[PDB]
Amino acid sequence: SSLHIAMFPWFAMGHLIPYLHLSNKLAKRGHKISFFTPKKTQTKLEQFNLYPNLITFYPLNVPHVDGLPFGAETTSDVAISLGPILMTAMDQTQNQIELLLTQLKPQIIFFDFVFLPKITQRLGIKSFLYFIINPATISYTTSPPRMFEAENLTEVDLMKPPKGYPTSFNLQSHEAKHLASTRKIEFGSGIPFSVRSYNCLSLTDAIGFKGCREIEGPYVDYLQEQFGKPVLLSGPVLPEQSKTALDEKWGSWLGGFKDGSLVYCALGSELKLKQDQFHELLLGLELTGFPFLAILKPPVGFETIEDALPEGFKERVKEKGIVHSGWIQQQLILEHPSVGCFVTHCGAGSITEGLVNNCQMVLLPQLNGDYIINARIMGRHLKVGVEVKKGEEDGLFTKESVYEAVKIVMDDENEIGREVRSNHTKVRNLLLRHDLESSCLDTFCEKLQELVS
Ligand SMILES: O=c1c(O[C@@H]2OC[C@@H](O)[C@H](O)[C@H]2O)c(-c2ccc(O)c(O)c2)oc2cc(O)cc(O)c12
Ligand SMILES: O=c1ccn([C@@H]2O[C@H](COP(=O)(O)OP(=O)(O)O)[C@@H](O)[C@H]2O)c(=O)[nH]1
Repeated sequence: SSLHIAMFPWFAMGHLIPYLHLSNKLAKRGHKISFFTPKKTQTKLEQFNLYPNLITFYPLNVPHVDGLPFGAETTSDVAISLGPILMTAMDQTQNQIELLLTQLKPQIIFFDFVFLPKITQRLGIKSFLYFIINPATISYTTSPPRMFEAENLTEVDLMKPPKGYPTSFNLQSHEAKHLASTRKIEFGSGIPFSVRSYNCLSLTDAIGFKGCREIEGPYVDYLQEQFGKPVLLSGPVLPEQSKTALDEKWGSWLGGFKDGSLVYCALGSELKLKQDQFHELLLGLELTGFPFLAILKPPVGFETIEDALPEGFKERVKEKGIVHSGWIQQQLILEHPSVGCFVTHCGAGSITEGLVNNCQMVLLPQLNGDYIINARIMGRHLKVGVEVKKGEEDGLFTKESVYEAVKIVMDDENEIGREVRSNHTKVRNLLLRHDLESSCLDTFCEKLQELVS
């Protein structure tokens, strides 16, 4: 039988988009989806609704919280430092979520962050904490062994995996420092960030992750052993086709470059670089001599790209490079044959989009546990990309380190570049295998049926 699933993702494009990708896959299997979305954001989500008779948007009014800029709905509308206030606003949607669940009566609700399971169990609804970040990240930072150390969890503690963690990778000091401090910072309604997610893991009926057994398997198994409840895999949430074609201005411009020659650089929809690293990144792209498209917000303190560019940059780069601040159709650009290289911040969505395409992967993780852990998995486990070197303590890169990573992967004769191309091809062939996502979804849906039995 078909399930009625409500979707309540976090107010971030990187969550709304894969939740919608998955919603389309579920609706293709006949499941009815009630998709909760901030009101104004719905208009930008319609392009992805491929089953409007089965996927219905229900608007949420993102409530005022002091400090939240007026009208803000998504982390793409606020500075990164304001995310915790937006999380308070998500928390404050509880009354309109309660009303929506009582009138719609879904069997399951997929959610982020809102540690909701008390409400759903009162209503006879199953709660499903559905992560679109890597289970390797949640396992590394939010498994019980981490939380029981409470505020005795040090940067040195975070340099090693929690007890029983299934794999090995190295963090730099500044990354472990980042994880040790930001973990404690309130993220909505006075709740420390890692405590919030731990509460969700603890209180939810079941957990799910974007991913497949071949890659995410060991972490989902670890989390299932740790939290003693089902930890499902949706499949890798392969991007679905939008109803909107590639913007002709980008299509025309990209079409003027030789196949595989262009370096696409984008650091997601939330973050702003500081100026010095904005400069180093752009000068590093320039040093390669390849054409490039860099999708970047103006750096901290600046309101336009033009004002922040290194001196003489436009005049030197001429028509071979564009630095652009607006939202673009990233998935469609990564499919364009001109793109030979993706310099990515290693956001989980961007990783999948790179993996399913042909672009060589250059890993520029920004300071966020999921970006960093994605970068280590991609660079050291799957070995599908080359990571730009950062200072051990300062977390900064040089323009030369950017240059060298792009040069390595774009050089047909470079053995490391050939290696990551070959490994990327192996991973792409897995993710796109004719039965991989479908068999993941088969299992996913069977386990969801078990959840509501
Ligand atoms: O990056 C992280 C992340 O996602 C990010 O959390 C921070 C927000 O600002 C971003 O928009 C969001 O993508 C989440 C998260 C996402 C969805 C959830 O339901 C949830 O409980 C946690 O956990 C994390 C835990 C870490 O130890 C480290 C991280 O780096 C993240
Ligand atoms: O200008 C942009 C920036 C981002 N994205 C999409 O937004 C999502 C960003 O998610 P990700 O996890 O990569 O990073 P985040 O933006 O959450 O930091 C991905 O699907 C990108 O394709 C896009 O289409 N256009």
